[PDB]
Amino acid sequence: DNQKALEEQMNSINSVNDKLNKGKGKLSLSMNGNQLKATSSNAGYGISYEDKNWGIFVNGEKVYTFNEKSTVGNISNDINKLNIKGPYIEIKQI
Repeated sequence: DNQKALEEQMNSINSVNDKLNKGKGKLSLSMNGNQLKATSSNAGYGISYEDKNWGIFVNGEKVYTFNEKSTVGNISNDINKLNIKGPYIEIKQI
């Protein structure tokens, strides 16, 4: 697996946006030490009208499941509660 999560600090946490960032609505995530930062662009919209199952895996532990069915806006409202902190976070679709 990712021993040091070096690759995670390269593309990973940037590309995680690239799945979420599609059109109608999109999601963006960042960190600040032990801080979690999510943003939905277009403020409330979802992908379009499709279904997607997602997760966030701390060392291979899916701590949260969101669906692009849910507007990535309303989802980032959730990302504020869930407050996804380290370590090793794998945010991707499943």
